[PDB]
Amino acid sequence: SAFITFEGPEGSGKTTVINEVYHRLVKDYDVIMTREPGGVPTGEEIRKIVLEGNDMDIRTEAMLFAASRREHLVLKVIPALKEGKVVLCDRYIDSSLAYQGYARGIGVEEVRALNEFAINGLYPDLTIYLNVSAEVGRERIIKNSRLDQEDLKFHEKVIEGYQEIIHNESQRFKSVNADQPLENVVEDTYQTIIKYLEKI
Amino acid sequence: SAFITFEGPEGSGKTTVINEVYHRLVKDYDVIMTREPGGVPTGEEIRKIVLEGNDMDIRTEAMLFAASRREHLVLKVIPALKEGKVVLCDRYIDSSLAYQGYARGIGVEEVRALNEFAINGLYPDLTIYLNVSAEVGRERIIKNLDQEDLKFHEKVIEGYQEIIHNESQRFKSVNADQPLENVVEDTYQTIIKYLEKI
Ligand SMILES: CCNc1cc([C@@H](c2ccccc2)N2CCC[C@H](n3cc(C)c(=O)[nH]c3=O)C2)cc(Oc2cccc(Cl)c2)c1C(=O)O
Ligand SMILES: CCNc1cc([C@@H](c2ccccc2)N2CCC[C@H](n3cc(C)c(=O)[nH]c3=O)C2)cc(Oc2cccc(Cl)c2)c1C(=O)O
Repeated sequence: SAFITFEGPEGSGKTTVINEVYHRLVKDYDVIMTREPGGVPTGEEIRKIVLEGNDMDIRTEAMLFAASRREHLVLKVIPALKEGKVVLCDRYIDSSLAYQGYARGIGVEEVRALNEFAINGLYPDLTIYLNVSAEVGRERIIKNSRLDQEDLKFHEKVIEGYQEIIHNESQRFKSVNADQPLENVVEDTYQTIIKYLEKI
Repeated sequence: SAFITFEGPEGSGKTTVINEVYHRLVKDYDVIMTREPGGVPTGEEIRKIVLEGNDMDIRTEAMLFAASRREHLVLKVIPALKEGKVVLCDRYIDSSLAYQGYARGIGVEEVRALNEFAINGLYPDLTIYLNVSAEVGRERIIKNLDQEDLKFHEKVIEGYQEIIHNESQRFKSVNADQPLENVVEDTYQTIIKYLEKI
């Protein structure tokens, strides 16, 4: 079994990459694609509170992302890992660290303490970081629409946040150059994963 | 002016909601409510071809919905927006994306390329998504199903969820699992809040 998380800002090609990697890995492995809350009832109820919130306090929001993370981990991820599955998870702890911790300014160490209470030692076996520059990311976000200064600044802070998290911690982390055309990003991600799965 | 579209599967209370919301807004706004083809002659002739179709190829069907969309947009919507009106439109691009693109399996990106040729940059200012769960939706449809109908209804909802997930900025999701009185109220409030910001 393997617990593989995918991290990156919007515009990193993360959705395309997970889907294409899934379609290739399924040939050889019993693989599932998931994201939080991922259909888990309590997590779905938490997701409704977050989405229906009117100017919700950022710490309450962080605690709800963490509660949805736990429910998804306990009721979906852990049972799949027990069945010997390869679990491809779109966003995990590092998303809370980059978004709530860094970009929203709660503090990375504070959001880490919160999320370590939530995951209780269950860190990913491997984390794919889709390393996109703000500029390439911006262009992909514009393309995927129909950006204002606040959106551009928030996108930059998320990227700065991811750079800081990787700078301080890098073992499970494997950074893929997401500035490349998506065909190459998919190939490098697939190769990185196969290399890991073949080391058992 | 404002171009407001309404989207959702059957069983979302969309007909009731748009009709009741239009009845309220018509007291305080220069607003019109329409749907495709909306009486536009070319659109009406296209509608007859779609409705009289015997196992029509899904891509032909998508092109006819997009041709009806253009005629209605050009002859009805654009002139009203030029007069400074609020235009309430029941189903637009997102219906083609969810039904032809996702549920029928042509592909969302392919149906989007087709519809972007049809709308030529005229995306809605605001799209109200009547967010109903498959289960509540099913019950409303029965009140107003075989395995194929149930599966198609679920796919349409999955389709809408995917479109909103990838393009969340344009949409305002209203909880359509609520009694229709509350769905109408939340939609009305969402619209008035938007119109008062510009
Ligand atoms: C366009 C995608 N649609 C959605 C968009 C968002 C959005 C957001 C942030 C704050 C407040 C409201 C909405 N935002 C988008 C980039 C990544 C970000 N994000 C993710 C993770 C995993 C995290 O830990 N921290 C964090 O900031 C979540 C939140 C969403 O709902 C969730 C998701 C997971 C769990 C729950 Cl409880 C609720 C959804 C959704 O429709 O599922
Ligand atoms: C009982 C409701 N009556 C009607 C029901 C339908 C029906 C359908 C689908 C496929 C084949 C045959 C009938 N279906 C109902 C759910 C939404 C769906 N739908 C909508 C839009 C806007 C889209 O883009 N794609 C899509 O799948 C249309 C099509 C209709 O005719 C139209 C409407 C707009 C334009 C034209 Cl050309 C023709 C009508 C009608 O009486 O007007």
